[PDB]
Amino acid sequence: LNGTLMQYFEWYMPNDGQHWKRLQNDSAYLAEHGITAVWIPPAYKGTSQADVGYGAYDLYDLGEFHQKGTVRTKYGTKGELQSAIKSLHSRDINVYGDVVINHKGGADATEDVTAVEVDPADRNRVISGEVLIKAWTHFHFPGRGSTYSDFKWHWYHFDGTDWDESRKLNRIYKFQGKAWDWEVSNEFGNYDYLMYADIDYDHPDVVAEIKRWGTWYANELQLDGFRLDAVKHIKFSFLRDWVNHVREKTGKEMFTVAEYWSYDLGALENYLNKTNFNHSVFDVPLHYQFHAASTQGGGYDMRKLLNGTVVSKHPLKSVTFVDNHDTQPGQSLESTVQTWFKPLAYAFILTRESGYPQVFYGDMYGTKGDSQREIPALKHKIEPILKARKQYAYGAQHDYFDHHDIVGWTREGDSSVANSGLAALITDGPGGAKRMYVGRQNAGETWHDITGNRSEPVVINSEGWGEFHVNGGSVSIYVQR
Ligand SMILES: [Ca+2]
Ligand SMILES: [Ca+2]
Ligand SMILES: [Ca+2]
Ligand code: NA
Repeated sequence: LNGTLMQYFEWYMPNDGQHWKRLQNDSAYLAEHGITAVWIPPAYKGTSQADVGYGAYDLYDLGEFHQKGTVRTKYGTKGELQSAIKSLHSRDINVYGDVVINHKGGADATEDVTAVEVDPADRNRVISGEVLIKAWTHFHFPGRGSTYSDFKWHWYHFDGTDWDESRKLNRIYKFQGKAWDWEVSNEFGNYDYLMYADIDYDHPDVVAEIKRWGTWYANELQLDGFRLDAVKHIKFSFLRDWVNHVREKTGKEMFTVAEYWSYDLGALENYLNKTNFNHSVFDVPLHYQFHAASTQGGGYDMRKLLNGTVVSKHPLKSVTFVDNHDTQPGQSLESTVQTWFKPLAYAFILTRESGYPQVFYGDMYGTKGDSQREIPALKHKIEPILKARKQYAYGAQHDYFDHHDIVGWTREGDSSVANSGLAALITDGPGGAKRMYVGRQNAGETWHDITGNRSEPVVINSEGWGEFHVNGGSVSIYVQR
């Protein structure tokens, strides 16, 4: 059975505390369409109730304690989340929790700290003498106390910050005696620092504490895996060790995928090598190819889709996706795949043999931002493709990328899955036909377009070939009638 992941959130969902209840109500629907795992947004207390979750204030407050002016997180309470997870597990759906450990935001109080300013363009370069600043670095968790963990954070557990409260100044400050971690992205010289208070992974106590929390988090929510946030800003060797640690302590597989945001395949391959391939990464390069194809009105050379992607070289270490919360309208990395091309992009990630595909909540149900270009609900267009993956995308694959517009691939089917096998065609330009091999064992079968875009069926000839058609700027996926 093919595995399919779903990112279960988008950036602009309402702050109504009903999200965990929604996820629970959706478990039957997800199982029906072949979703086998869900990645949920950060479940711990952020800087305020409305925090999407990346501010990460208290990793041990899963919407359980009265802190930051609220008990629940934006998504609901700990009990509601546990109930949703139980519902998903009852239907054999795995749950991956988001892990935000690059920084900590929303400190309870400031501390006087001696620091120096560094060059934003080259953080290895100090551009000032020592200065006494007031930094938001004291975390004592007034509403939780010592429940679950007595660890308290201070300035010396961090490498730096971007704000001096005493002068109300936004500059990148590195604390006295600290050094940016390595290895991390070399963008801007050293990209250890991103935002809020940056965790110092050179600190022994911090290393031990984040590992301990990881195990606690997995056990408390009975997680099956993780999605790692902003890894290009976190010491690579630490991430490698953290993943191994949690797997060792829980004794579970703990599938893990990391968000290393880079357009460059080279940087992604370096990260994989440095973490000894013990976890996967999102295929960011492929997302940008989809965006480019969708915005070039047919001028994109579709043959490029087979090269320069993580999945092309590391088929078992890539999580493929079309859009996500970073790329949706209104966000800093906005690069949304245009609606007309979106079904074609989904066919590419859902019916091909390599990669672990991920469906976006925003693409299924629409995004709720305030722009005039929000993503509309496309679940009606994606559901047929999810069915194709669940029931038909099995067996040997054959690729036909011999044209700048019309490209396709087939899956011969596998005898262990009744009536499996398919032929997919997509085109970013004018429609047409392509003769493709689907396996001599399918000779004589009548296949039809499960998307409903084409009404005429195709009969497989004696030598296992079929002449398949596709409409302009569209997708057709043929399966046995
Ligand atoms: Ca450090
Ligand atoms: Ca960092
Ligand atoms: Ca083209
Ligand atoms: Na650091």
